[PDB]
Amino acid sequence: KGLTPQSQDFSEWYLEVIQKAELADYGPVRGTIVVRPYGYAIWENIQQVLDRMFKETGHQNAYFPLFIPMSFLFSPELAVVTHAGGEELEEPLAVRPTSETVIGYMWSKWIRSWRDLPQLLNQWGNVVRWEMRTRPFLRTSEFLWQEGHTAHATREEAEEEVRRMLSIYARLAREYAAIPVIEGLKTEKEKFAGAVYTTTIEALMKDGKALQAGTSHYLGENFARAFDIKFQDRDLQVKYVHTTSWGLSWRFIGAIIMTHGDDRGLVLPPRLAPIQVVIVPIYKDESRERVLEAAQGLRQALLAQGLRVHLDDRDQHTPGYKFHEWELKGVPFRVELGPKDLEGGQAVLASRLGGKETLPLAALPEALPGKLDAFHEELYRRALAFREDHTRKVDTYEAFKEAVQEGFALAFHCGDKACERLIQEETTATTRCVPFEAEPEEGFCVRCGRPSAYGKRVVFAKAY
Amino acid sequence: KGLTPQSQDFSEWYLEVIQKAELADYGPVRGTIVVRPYGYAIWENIQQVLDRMFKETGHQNAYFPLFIPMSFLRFSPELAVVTHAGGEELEEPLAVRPTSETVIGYMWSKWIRSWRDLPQLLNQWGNVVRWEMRTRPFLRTSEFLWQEGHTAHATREEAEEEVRRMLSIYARLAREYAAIPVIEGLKTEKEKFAGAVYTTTIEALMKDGKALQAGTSHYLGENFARAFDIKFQDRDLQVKYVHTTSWGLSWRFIGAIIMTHGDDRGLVLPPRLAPIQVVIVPIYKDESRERVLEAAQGLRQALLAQGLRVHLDDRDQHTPGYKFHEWELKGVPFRVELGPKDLEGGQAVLASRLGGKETLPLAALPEALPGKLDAFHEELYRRALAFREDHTRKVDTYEAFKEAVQEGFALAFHCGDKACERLIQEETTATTRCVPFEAEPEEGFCVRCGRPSAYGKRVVFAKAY
RNA sequence: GGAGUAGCGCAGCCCGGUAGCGCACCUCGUUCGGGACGAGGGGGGCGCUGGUUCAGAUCCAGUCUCC
Ligand SMILES: Nc1ncnc2c1ncn2[C@@H]1O[C@H](COP(=O)(O)OP(=O)(O)OP(=O)(O)O)[C@@H](O)[C@H]1O
Ligand SMILES: Nc1ncnc2c1ncn2[C@@H]1O[C@H](COP(=O)(O)OP(=O)(O)OP(=O)(O)O)[C@@H](O)[C@H]1O
Ligand SMILES: [Zn+2]
Ligand SMILES: [Zn+2]
Repeated sequence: KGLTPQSQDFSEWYLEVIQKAELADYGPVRGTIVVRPYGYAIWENIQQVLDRMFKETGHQNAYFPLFIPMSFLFSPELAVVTHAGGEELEEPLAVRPTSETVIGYMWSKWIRSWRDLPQLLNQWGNVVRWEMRTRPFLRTSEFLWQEGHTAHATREEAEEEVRRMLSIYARLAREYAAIPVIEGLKTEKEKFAGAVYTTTIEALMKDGKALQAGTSHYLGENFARAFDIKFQDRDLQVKYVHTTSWGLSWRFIGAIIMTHGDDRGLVLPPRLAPIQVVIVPIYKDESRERVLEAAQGLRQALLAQGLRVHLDDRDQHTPGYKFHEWELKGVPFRVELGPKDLEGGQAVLASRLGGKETLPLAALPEALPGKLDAFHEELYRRALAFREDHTRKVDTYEAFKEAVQEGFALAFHCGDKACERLIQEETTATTRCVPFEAEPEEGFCVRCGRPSAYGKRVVFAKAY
Repeated sequence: KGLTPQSQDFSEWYLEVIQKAELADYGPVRGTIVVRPYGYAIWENIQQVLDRMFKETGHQNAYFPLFIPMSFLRFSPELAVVTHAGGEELEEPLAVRPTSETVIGYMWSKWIRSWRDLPQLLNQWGNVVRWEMRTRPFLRTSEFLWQEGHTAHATREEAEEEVRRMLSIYARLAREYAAIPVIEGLKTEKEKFAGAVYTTTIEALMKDGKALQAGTSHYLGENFARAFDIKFQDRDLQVKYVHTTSWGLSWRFIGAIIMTHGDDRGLVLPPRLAPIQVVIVPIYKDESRERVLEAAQGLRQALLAQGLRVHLDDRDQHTPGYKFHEWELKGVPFRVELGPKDLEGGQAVLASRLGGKETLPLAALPEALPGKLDAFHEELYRRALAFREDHTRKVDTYEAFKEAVQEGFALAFHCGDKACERLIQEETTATTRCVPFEAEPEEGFCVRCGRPSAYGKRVVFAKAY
């Protein structure tokens, strides 16, 4: 057996690594998947981090209904309940594709004065956006995510919120997933329908395609107006609130897999990996007892350092087999504990990134955290390298067509949907975002030639 | 203040306290609710506790699909059905999961091959839909959050041990965290889970006398294994079906918390699951608003340092007496009253939602609270116990029975026949709560039909939620 | 033009005989420092619907499905 190399067929690589690492499996219903323990463990760590962040910024979790009145909101990407309770529903119900509406409805009745603001809500849950074609974590009918919703008195506080969150998403990606990203602004064609504008963080997968890791929307008074959400300000004036919306789904897991995965399988970032150190004991019948005891002692010492450790006791498998399994599963470090090692009060530390090294057993606990960090740092620097190595400034549409086969294309655009739409029908590439810290440039649209829009180059790429 | 007293109309008391304490609100769709922050905070603490307990017992969370193939369930009333999706009409209509046994079975069928593949120790935190067009927050709603565990074993014994391991967890959650007393027992054939061999449960008594099923744990034998073809080759070369179990606890547990300890002043939350354990209320006047608030702010840090979940109520817009009532309504166990005066004397007033009032040095507080919170929990539980005892009654005649099922628990003898049981329910509207595990050995005659007593002990009866 | 046969990958159909092989899985022993070895085993009735036949993955007719 093996594993289709990325260069041969990335899509297959992806699908197989997901299956073999037991991250997920396919559900009986088309477009639906089953997230197995190891994969779900990753999602939990993401929840934990984001949740802490959201909390430190005054948000509070709540839980709104799965079912939304159709009238609020048959659209294609919508699953509809029509039968329920045996009889046929008066009005057909939609399975939430997002929660803005229902929350708006409730906000309408909860918000009265400026004392009811700001509204800082977050909800962890599932949503359904129909798709009969499957692709684990990247595009599925049902999927888990976190969707935040806030309501403000002023348009300024709202926008500061929109940014605050995108930065959180970015911190999650950079300091925890070691996934580099571009903080930017979607174009009119690419933004959220009901939003005024949409901010996003874009990542580059090892296959060159781009991925939207998370979005943060400024909704202005669209929903306030649509759902009548007003309040009496301090100046005794009854005005409309300004709402924002932000969300990150398990697609972020897909990003992790496609940003660091190699031909041996997964490579999970230390800060989010279910298992950080996997201990693989190595023995013969006469060594087993004493060797396993050491392993368990080591397991304790590591658990104490607050590390996430796993001891692979499975006796039905050989050391070499295990070495592979865990490399497949992306565990950052492996500790090989054999009789020779045990004899010399040492052990071997093999890094998923590459290399083995011998160290004494007692030193191991204190030394792993730092090594784990160094591990993180490396992963990130390599991803960075990869990104730069695949981002390119295109001036001639011919250069553009070439660069969007490799990765990011930094071109100019007229800011015309019609043109944008054409570039996609042609090269399939799309607008990823108008980067915020992007250098100021003025030129002419790469495909139609009309004066450059956005006063800076737009990030283009074939995306997921 | 207009909180309908429990004795006047419990149902209204319940509904209003939920509204006023901002635990939840009604959603636009019939039977659906919205869990507001404060209420959801409670659910989160429950998750936290249960999950640590599930984890220490080797379970692992996973996430299975919301949509289940109708054929798997073979439209049954309690189901919500998707028929339209993607614009076109579905080939086969999809059911919104009312529970996950089936889909997990399907998956288990393909994952399990060897005994080395068992046990399967799975748990899933999520939502499920069981249609109901009539609403009652946390007690009975169309959609609701819960935790549903599923395990697969090689032997029936390991499976049954799992079934009791979990019910005990549920019971520990109720007793050591919710301070809600409960009876660990076994449902009767009429009252068990359809697909289960047998059903274990924990039963609680609400302040209105009605009973509530806080959590269940089922032994499914080989029903699903067989239904979904879940076999494996054992150490003995023999191929066989696995033995699966199932257990679940929903946010109905919140309803239990509300109805077990709630009083006419409103909620009374058990300290171990309360989102706010201590509320600081600074009392002052402009010429002291600076020093009081300074101390209050300081005490806040001192308390957070202790890991205590505290909330400071600065709200200058409101009067002390107003805040006092709000926090008694929302159930906060303790209140610290920090006044202009007592700060120079260095003392403060600690007031417990249970009638305690004491003065203590601000310095002693941080350290003293933890133990007090414990003493609190104990008392909550003590009272609930007392209530239940005062509302449980051994009956030997069907007249006494009818009387006792108006007050609470009725400990009657039964024949063991579903027919009689369904009769007792048609007449008295009472049902079987459970056949207690630790009940005292007793033989007698069915409280209604006269025939010799089954179970070898008294069955717990009651009007239930 | 091919192909739907065990979880996965395949052969068997021409010249009908009651289903086979690799991987995986179960047993036992030997192994164990980079995916072990031997022997012994378990699991499907061949996409679906007809038909011919003593007998049908195999022959005939037809239908569905992926390239
Ligand atoms: N089908 C899907 N499967 C998984 N995650 C998704 C899916 N669609 C969107 N997401 C995630 O949900 C987040 C918020 O949803 P949003 O509506 O902003 O995205 P979207 O426009 O649906 O994205 P795309 O169309 O690129 O999938 C996205 O940033 C992404 O992480
Ligand atoms: N409609 C509901 N709303 C909230 N929680 C519920 C609801 N139905 C059941 N639960 C919770 O889910 C747990 C497991 O559900 P299960 O299918 O065993 O219940 P059930 O037999 O339908 O309940 P009951 O006996 O109360 O009708 C119950 O112990 C309870 O805590
Ligand atoms: Zn153009
Ligand atoms: Zn009887």
